[PDB]
Amino acid sequence: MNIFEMLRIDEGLRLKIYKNTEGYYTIGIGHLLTKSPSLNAAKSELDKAIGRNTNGVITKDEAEKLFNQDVDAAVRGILRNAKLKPVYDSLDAVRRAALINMVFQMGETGVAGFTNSLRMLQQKRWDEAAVNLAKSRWYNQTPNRAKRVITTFRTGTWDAYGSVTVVYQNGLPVISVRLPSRRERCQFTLKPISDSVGVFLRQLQEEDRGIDRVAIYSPDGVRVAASTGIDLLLLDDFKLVINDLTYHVRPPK
Repeated sequence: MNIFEMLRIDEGLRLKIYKNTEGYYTIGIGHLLTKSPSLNAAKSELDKAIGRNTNGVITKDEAEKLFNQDVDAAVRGILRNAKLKPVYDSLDAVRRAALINMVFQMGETGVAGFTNSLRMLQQKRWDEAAVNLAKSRWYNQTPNRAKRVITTFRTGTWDAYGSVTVVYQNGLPVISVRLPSRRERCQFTLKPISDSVGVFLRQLQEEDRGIDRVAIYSPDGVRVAASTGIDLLLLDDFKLVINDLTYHVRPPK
């Protein structure tokens, strides 16, 4: 796990302008366009960002370029800020990623305003920082996101950011999945010649009653039909969305 994978889990991929949970126009991998309720303002910002007339639609490659630019802008925002830089410098790699995640989401200025939480992080008062961060407007607005980021600060581990992997055993694909109701993964063995996407998704839901939504998408963000054979699915990478989280899956061969 690293900052790039972490943010992709949090943000997913959308190639057309959409409204985020706060009602604001967004595209790509969490690229906020504007807080104004004007779709034409969103498109104008997008066209500047991409360098062409997009009409509200971009390619995966354009989304990824924008994402890399936004991660770089977040890190630069930290390093140039007198309140964020010494906190960042003091933190281990995992907690640094949590701070970058915050800055990516809410901007340099918003995060620099968390004076007390920043002091607590600087002083390695992790439980206190976690308690204090949860009292914020940020947490109130996007609590599932903020819980994951707070867990990362509290523990200095990737406990909130799991992974989905595929390994062949006895000639069959075994898919290990982070489910929302348990910390340790569960493994699913599938029959490629007869099981479908929909079969797999139904097994996930049978396993964890805390799953409210599950779906599979192509690497370009296009929904994969339930009838699709697992053999066909495993010919390429895919995304497995479980509740609010988007996991990238890389099958071997």
